[PDB]
Amino acid sequence: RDGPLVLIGSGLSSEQQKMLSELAVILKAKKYTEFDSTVTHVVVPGDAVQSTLKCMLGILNGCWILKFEWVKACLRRKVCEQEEKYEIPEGPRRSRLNREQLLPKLFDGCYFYLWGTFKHHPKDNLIKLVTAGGGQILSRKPKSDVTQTINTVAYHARSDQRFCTQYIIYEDLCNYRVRQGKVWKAPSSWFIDCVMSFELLPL
Repeated sequence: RDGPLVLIGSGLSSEQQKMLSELAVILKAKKYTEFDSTVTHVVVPGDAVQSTLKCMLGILNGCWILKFEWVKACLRRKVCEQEEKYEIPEGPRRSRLNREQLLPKLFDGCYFYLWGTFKHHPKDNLIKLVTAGGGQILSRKPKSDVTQTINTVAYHARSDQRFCTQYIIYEDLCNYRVRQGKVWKAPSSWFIDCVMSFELLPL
């Protein structure tokens, strides 16, 4: 049997947030305001999925990512309603079936060096996401000592990305030869897009 649900809201209204907490006590579960691996459900306000850290952490966690009409229906009925109808399609579903099937994490076998400055999605956010996605953080800019001898494969790679698993992530002007050796150059937008689609996208 399942543990009690652990819910969280992302980009929710103030009313929607009151409504959500009213469900938690009714469904006899916790509601959180900060994301944790124990979170079962992430509720978004609309239908589009949000590029917030919580929604992203939830996708990598294989959580239900559901429209707010789910909470409405739950309060309306005072039951846990079945989630699929409210699930946000594409990446979140993909990720949840990956979790349910015990398949490896999105960035499994991959390594990431975060180069330069990050405004849009800060650096600490990126670190959290590489770690939540089963990826590893390179503390040094990859050149050719450890670089060739890294011999992992990436499950979610289609592709040279299967076995060239190291990434220099940038936001700033990075002129270039997208791959040199086992190391790719990729903008953070590519990384974010991977997470939102639950996909190791081609470069």
